[PDB]
Formats: sequence, structure tokens, C-alpha cells
Amino acid sequence: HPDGQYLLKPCLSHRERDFYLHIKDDKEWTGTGIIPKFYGVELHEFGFGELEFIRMENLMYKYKRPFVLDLKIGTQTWDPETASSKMKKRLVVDSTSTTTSLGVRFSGMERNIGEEKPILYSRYLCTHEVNTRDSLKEYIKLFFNDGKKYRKELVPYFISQLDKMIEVMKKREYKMFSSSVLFVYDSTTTLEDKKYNCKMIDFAHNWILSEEECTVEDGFLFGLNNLKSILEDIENEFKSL
Repeated sequence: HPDGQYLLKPCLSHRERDFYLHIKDDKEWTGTGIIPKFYGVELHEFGFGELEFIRMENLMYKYKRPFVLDLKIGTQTWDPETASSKMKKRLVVDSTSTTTSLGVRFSGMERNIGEEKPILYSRYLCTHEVNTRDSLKEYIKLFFNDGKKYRKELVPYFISQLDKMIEVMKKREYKMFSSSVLFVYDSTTTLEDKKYNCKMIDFAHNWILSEEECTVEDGFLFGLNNLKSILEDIENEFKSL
């Protein structure tokens, strides 16, 4: 993980660029803190011309011991622009993971428990080892295990973030395919340090419904509520701890 305050990601399409430029201003997205702060689209040398890069905050700036969990949200991760040659793999991963059943699946995790290097949990565990609600819930509990203790004081923050995501997406302004909800914290944090975060990311396949049409359904809201419901169960199960 690069340590700079800002990170730069290339623009793969203008579908992604256009989303960030459209909600950059919006108080309901930026003021509510459910997306990473976006600083602009800048140009950088590529060959004999230039390429567009998204500048965004480094959510893990100055994180001493990073914990990261990436969950894909939605009942499908393909959309109308998905190439047909890609579709078998999308269908397989979607159905053998929890994506079609819950609208949320495991996408990768990293834990730093004082023993370098950080323990990496492959995204590809989602089709076997993390392929049910219960195993998903347990892998999220593991995210909250720093190795010394379960960080139960952080869970209400994450639920609060989900509530804010639900409220915004209930508006049904967009459809979003293959987006993630990103969980991070620095295990050396206190509550007061506020070195923890939950943000929606990955907007390359977002659709602005008032500006273009997208017939297929994302199952995004369905996914959020199930994610929310998992975190509440975790909250309850952490009470006797």
C-alpha cells in the first residue's frame, strides 16, 4: 500500500470518470461521507499524449497496522456492457458465491497482527470457503479481530455507514454493478483517532438512470440490507464477549 496522502488511478472509461465528476459536488454523497473524497481528474503522460487519472484520498494514510475488507455488492456483477466472452466467469462466480443469494460477497481481506507480512485472504475464497451467510459473517468477525481482541466498539460506526448508503441508494438515482463496500481500520486506533472507514468504491460500471437506461437490476439495496443484517448479528454476538 502506497503511503502518500493521495492516490492516482487511471480512468478505464468515461463511465467511471463521469460518475465521480457528477457526485463530487453533491452534499448527499460527499457531505455524508459514504464515498472517498475525489480531488479531480488529472492528465498524465502516456506515449505521445496524455491519460486521465482519478485523484482520490488515501483512506489508509498514516495507518500503522491496516485491516482491509472488500465486499462486492449486488445480486449480479455483470451489466449490459459486459463482453459475452467474460459472461461464463461472472455467472459462475456470482452463483457459487453468496452474490445471487445475499447481494453481497467476500472480495479479499488483509489483516496486520504484528507479524510481517500481512495475512492476505484471497478474493477467490468466496466460491468455497466463504460461500454462505454464516461463513461470510465469520470472515467479517475475523476482520474485527486484531488478534488481541475483537474490536466491537467499531461495529456501530460500520452499521451507521451502511445506513447512510441505504438511504442514498434508496433514491434509485443509479444502478451500480461490481461496486464494493470497503471496510478499513488501523488497529492502533482509538475511537477518538478515527482511523477507521467504510466507503463505497469501484464506480466503473455505474449507470445514471435519468440520463441513460439500464434494464437489468443490480440488487444493490438488497445487498446493503443483508450486509447491514450481518453486522447487527455480529453486534449482538459480540455483546457476550
